[PDB]
Amino acid sequence: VPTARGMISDRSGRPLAVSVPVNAVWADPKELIEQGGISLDTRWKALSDALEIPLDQLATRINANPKGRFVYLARQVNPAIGDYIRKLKLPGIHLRQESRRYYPAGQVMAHIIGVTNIDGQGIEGVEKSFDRWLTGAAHNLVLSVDERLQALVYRELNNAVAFNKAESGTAVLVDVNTGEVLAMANSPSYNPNNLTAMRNRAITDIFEPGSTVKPMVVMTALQHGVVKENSVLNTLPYFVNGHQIKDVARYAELSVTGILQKSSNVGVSKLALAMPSSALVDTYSRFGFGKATNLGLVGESSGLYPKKQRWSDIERATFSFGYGLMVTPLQLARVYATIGSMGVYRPLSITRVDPPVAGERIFPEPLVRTVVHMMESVALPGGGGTKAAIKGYRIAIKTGTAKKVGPDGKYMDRYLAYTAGVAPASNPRFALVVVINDPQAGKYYGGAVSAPVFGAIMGGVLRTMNIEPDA
Ligand SMILES: *C(=O)[C@@H](NC(=O)[C@@H](C(=O)O)c1ccccc1)[C@@H]1N[C@@H](C(=O)O)C(C)(C)S1
Repeated sequence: VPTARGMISDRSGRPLAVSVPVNAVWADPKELIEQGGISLDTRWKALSDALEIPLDQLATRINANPKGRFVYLARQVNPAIGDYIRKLKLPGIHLRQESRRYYPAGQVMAHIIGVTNIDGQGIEGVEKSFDRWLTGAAHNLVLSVDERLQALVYRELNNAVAFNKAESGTAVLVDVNTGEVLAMANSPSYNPNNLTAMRNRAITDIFEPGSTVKPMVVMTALQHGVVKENSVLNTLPYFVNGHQIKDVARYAELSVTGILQKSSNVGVSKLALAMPSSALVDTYSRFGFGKATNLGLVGESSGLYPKKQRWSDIERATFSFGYGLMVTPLQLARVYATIGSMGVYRPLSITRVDPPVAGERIFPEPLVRTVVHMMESVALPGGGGTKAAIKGYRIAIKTGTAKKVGPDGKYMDRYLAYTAGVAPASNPRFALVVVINDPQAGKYYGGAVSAPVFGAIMGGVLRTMNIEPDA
């Protein structure tokens, strides 16, 4: 007896979850199979044709849960069809009027909203997370998400995940000033409306962040007076505990700007090791690695973050290019939302907030702005994320290509294609993260696979949200 629930809408009042009164068709599979099941009787073919579901499909549906007391055949059917199925007098076949939890945004919001079980209780996402609030007593819900921006985000992600024959992808878009989650999409998705991964990868996948950490390494080293903006480091291959740190793009020297521009592993390893192990552990913590995101969603992880007090020199180095910790995509979005605010760590929410929103200062504004300005180099010529460049706007991004660690702690030649960043870089409004998990179609670098998807998404965002261009 599934009854009407409160309405879930986006930040502007666009419906995403609506309770609609319908006549639905269900089978009592136990009662159906005892009463002779799907026999040679011609009324069964009359049902199939009327439901537009061939017999094989219909037999499968009922044989799945043989002693079950409920399986949907149609969530929705017009009186005409519903009256004709009733008049067939098929034992185990039932019409009943109910409320259909209908999702007008479909597979696009699926992971955020979730679905309900047969009885009508939320079992995933917001639908579960706010189930009591919604059920009646019964309350409408106004999410922080924007349907136009979720549509743009998901469409660019889904496409790119298909083109690159990737295991999955996730894109998170965060308001720099409010901490609101404007978009949160995953590919692959599912259709929550039909009879037919369902976990929100953005809060459940925990990944090694890889080279996306490097903007925080540069920040720490500046504060610790280890280097100055215009400093130049020897970036030649060298040894750390008998392991070789070498760069992909071979460069003899590199400025601090150059280290983020070229993505220098040697560069950031030398910055880490000119400081105590605790420094990068404090800054990543300050930026919210190893900390709950607190959105109340089911399976929401805080990842794995080191609390060891005695690091090896190779561990310190690998931590400077994002190995030794596991973070959710949402956790990474908040890092870039904090970079974007120029060092103001704000809490996340999936519900519309009344601005302003208080934040905690973790780095001094001009320190962060200098490093944001350095990050403009990555999408400018000479940089590794030029493919993310947006016409008429300045952007502060960092690419990443993380080696994927296996069940047994050992690294595979399978990759997480990363692009994270902030825009416009004059006055950031939007933090965006894009991770493609295990691209298998040829190119695998973040700069080659995720950079372009970042560009496409951030472009539409800036234009949808009517943001004054930047150069
Ligand atoms: C950060 O992600 C860096 N990548 C690596 O450390 C490196 C590795 O983990 O062994 C690597 C992975 C894949 C191919 C080559 C090397 C640096 N930044 C990356 C990026 O921004 O795309 C690279 C690949 C340029 S190196």
